[PDB]
Amino acid sequence: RDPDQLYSTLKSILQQVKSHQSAWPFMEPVKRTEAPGYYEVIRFPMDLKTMSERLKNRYYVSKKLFMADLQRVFTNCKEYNPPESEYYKCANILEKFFFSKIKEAGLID
Amino acid sequence: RDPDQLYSTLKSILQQVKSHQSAWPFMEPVKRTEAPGYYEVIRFPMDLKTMSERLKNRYYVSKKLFMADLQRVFTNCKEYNPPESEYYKCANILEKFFFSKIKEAGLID
Ligand SMILES: Cc1cc(=O)n(C)c2cc(NS(C)(=O)=O)ccc12
Ligand SMILES: Cc1cc(=O)n(C)c2cc(NS(C)(=O)=O)ccc12
Repeated sequence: RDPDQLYSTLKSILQQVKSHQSAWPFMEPVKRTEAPGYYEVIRFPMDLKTMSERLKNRYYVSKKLFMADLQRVFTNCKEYNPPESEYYKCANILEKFFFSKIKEAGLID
Repeated sequence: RDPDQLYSTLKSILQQVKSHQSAWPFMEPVKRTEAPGYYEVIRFPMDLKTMSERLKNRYYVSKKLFMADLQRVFTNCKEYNPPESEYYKCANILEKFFFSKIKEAGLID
């Protein structure tokens, strides 16, 4: 199906991103205990669990919307963290992986 | 000087980004001749010359608008190019630099 081909492709892509070694910082909403003041600085939090739910809730009706949420995961991380932190490093490694999977899927608007 | 402090800060930041060694791929619009199918995949092209113009035209009335344009330069490049390409490398080097200058200016809280 035309909306169900999108769903399948995104579910595949998201699952692969989630299984990647460098995804571990981004699997759930940042915990206050782990990052006090994070939620005062970061206005639009995002994480892969929230993305999983959004996907199951049929929110990702286009490539644009999926891309923006995943990209926000990376840009939040780069805004909050210093450039040579492990968190920043993971974000760029996983972003590379992300873009290779997007392209591998022939994913388009 | 409340809108003109913003202008000054942005002009400084943009100039520094433009003077950086790794900015050379992003100084003018991607040419169709030099990149096949680029404009089919990349929906919102952006570059530092267009940003210079937008700045000179008083388009950047907020930090948000400036951030989005410059971020898009990087994310366009990373979506389109393979991860070990010189273009992708430049993008991450210059993105690091960018986030350091933004933070240095107190332009993210
Ligand atoms: C400190 C910190 C920054 C950050 O950008 N992320 C994504 C984190 C993730 C963490 N893991 S978790 C269990 O809160 O999702 C812990 C600390 C950070
Ligand atoms: C193919 C290509 C990709 C890219 O991301 N950028 C920024 C380019 C820049 C180029 N230089 S220019 C002078 O056309 O803007 C040429 C090709 C590419």
